[PDB]
Amino acid sequence: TGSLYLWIDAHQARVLIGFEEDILIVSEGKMAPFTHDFRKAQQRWPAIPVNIHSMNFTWQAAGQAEYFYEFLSLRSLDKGIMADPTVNVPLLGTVPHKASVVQVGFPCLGKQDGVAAFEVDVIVMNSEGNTILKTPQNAIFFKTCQQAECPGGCRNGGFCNERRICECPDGFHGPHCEGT
Amino acid sequence: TGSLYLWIDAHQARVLIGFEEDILIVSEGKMAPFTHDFRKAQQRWPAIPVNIHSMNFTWQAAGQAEYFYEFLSLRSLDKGIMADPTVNVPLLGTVPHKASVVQVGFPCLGKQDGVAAFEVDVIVMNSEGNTILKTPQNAIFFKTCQQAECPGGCRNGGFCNERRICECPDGFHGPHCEGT
Ligand SMILES: CCCCCCCCCCCCCCCC(=O)OC[C@H](COP(=O)([O-])OCC[N+](C)(C)C)OC(=O)CCCCCCCCCCCCCCC
Ligand SMILES: CCCCCCCCCCCCCCCC(=O)OC[C@H](COP(=O)([O-])OCC[N+](C)(C)C)OC(=O)CCCCCCCCCCCCCCC
Ligand SMILES: *[C@@H]1O[C@H](CO)[C@@H](O)[C@H](O)[C@H]1NC(C)=O
Ligand SMILES: *[C@@H]1O[C@H](CO)[C@@H](O)[C@H](O)[C@H]1NC(C)=O
Ligand SMILES: [Ca+2]
Ligand SMILES: [Ca+2]
Repeated sequence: TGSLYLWIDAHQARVLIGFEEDILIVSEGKMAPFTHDFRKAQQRWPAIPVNIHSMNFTWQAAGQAEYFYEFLSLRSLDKGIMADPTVNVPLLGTVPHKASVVQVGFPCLGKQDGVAAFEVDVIVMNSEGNTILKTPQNAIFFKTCQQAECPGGCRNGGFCNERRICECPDGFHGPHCEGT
Repeated sequence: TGSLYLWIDAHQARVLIGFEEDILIVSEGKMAPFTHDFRKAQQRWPAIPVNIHSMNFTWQAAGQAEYFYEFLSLRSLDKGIMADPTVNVPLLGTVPHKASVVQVGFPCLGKQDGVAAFEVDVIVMNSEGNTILKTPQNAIFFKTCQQAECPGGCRNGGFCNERRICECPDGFHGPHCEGT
């Protein structure tokens, strides 16, 4: 009956876990079997690696019925390791009829090495306002962060970010914050 | 007898104090009269303004004799306000025969509003190794710093620098740290 789909594309799944196959999360508005026993499923998930700064999810409401998504919580539980996870979409919106990519960003601050715990609480509502899908209650996700080490180091009180670029202050630019 | 000159060019003097005249500091290897009573002179100097991120000094050893300069201390006494002052020259070098510009940088961190105290201790030595000129002993300089306020603010745990640019982390770019 249902028309809702949520999945990780074959390409994104390959960079993440090594297998170039679509990972189905929701098919025809029903959670995939692996997500039924969430705690068993989660214990097979390693922390997101340092080389992964963001993850692409694909979703669609493939029918004539309208669906509404809402990001209730985008929260880092280790703010000194990683800032709040981000989404490249409005927090409340319609699930698109055309399959579209939602990028979840994992902003490691670059000040500390470590594993940051975080939440991505999202609900899907039908046109009656009822919640029909949602992140499993109390779900925790993990991201591995590394301390930034820029080539040569950032001068003029500049800090190195996790993309190996110098974060330069007042009238200071260049690869190591030298120019004016 | 002396050949050493140090001064602030007319243009730099205009943006700094409002008067488009060269400010002579050292002429023919002799400190300018105003620098004799350093404490009286210093009390007429306001903290460097927020709109000034760096200052240009011009120097030359206009004769055949060689002179050597050495920056002994480039230190901020308020590290949380401003990082250590910088120079765009090697710390030990020869004073050029051709008049050349030395840029002293004042790197306000953008985290705090306030006045930062700092030191610029430099000596000039002749070819016998004797110090013939130097910053007056225990000299303190001041720079006004402002807390950075980027238009819209820096997302993804990014910080705003004092040149109103977003300092973006891991796989995050753009005007407010949004893109990947
Ligand atoms: C748009 C983003 C939404 C969704 C936002 C919530 C999650 C976003 C958080 C980002 C962090 C998640 C990454 C987890 C870390 C990781 O390494 O993932 C491991 C697995 C690798 O996949 P795997 O080892 O194969 O697991 C599946 C195996 N099968 C079943 C295919 C045989 O990858 C996975 O197993 C997939 C993990 C996704 C499971 C989360 C389920 C929550 C879904 C909420 C559904 C309700 C609302 C949406 C409905 C349209
Ligand atoms: C290359 C950088 C070196 C030099 C590095 C040391 C200093 C660098 C520190 C940066 C901060 C200094 C800025 C001071 C803040 C300020 O607002 O400056 C105010 C004055 C404005 O100028 P003014 O009000 O006219 O003062 C002179 C008035 N007259 C005499 C012309 C009538 O501007 C001035 O009065 C000029 C201030 C410079 C006085 C410092 C004297 C120390 C000189 C050391 C000499 C020894 C070694 C070099 C010899 C070649
Ligand atoms: C994620 O999706 C964006 C959107 O086009 C794409 O540019 C990027 O290459 C994708 N990344 C992966 C690992 O598939
Ligand atoms: C300082 O000197 C540099 C070197 O060319 C010049 O580009 C800059 O415009 C000068 N600034 C002032 C205020 O004179
Ligand atoms: Ca660094
Ligand atoms: Ca800001």
